[PDB]
Amino acid sequence: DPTEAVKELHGKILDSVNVKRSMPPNALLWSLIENCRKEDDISFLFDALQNLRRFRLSNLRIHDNFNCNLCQQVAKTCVRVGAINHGKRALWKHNVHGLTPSVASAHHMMSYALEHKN
RNA sequence: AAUUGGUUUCGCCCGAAGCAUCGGACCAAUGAUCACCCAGCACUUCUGUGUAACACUAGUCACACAAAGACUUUUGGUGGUCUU
Ligand SMILES: [Mg+2]
Repeated sequence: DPTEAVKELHGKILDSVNVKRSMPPNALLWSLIENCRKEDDISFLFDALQNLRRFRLSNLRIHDNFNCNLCQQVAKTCVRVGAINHGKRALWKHNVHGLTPSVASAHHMMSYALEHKN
């Protein structure tokens, strides 16, 4: 059901976060979010988004969340894919993925809703 | 005449488990010291993407860009050495 480009990225940084015990460089996380097409990869992106939040504090002792521009780009990834239920989770104040709510995410949701006419 | 069993002690042969002492051996971990790889805090962008004025639709600032950069410094890994 998912795509191979996001699957082979996903298992790669899961192998890095669980076996090598070093955090993966953010370039491949970004190339994971740039390659999402169908409905059935954003849950694997959420699994990665959860594992990285775990590892950043667990090993590297990093307390803050993912940053605001990353919130906008994961919002635009999910809303261009079309999963509205997964996209609206990006504005949640209490989430396991560390997605700080912002305004640009709601702007992207309202832009898609403008195009979709709901 | 011959004959059967003990019990104690001493000299030789072999050496179960064990404690002791050496020896290679970086065996398996731990500590130290080198390097190498990500990432973070400071930063600079002619880089893309959003907020807010204005200007008629372009500019100007605020941001995070991780998108790079290059000295530092830290967290975690990796690979060598300690008269091991
Ligand atoms: Mg013996």
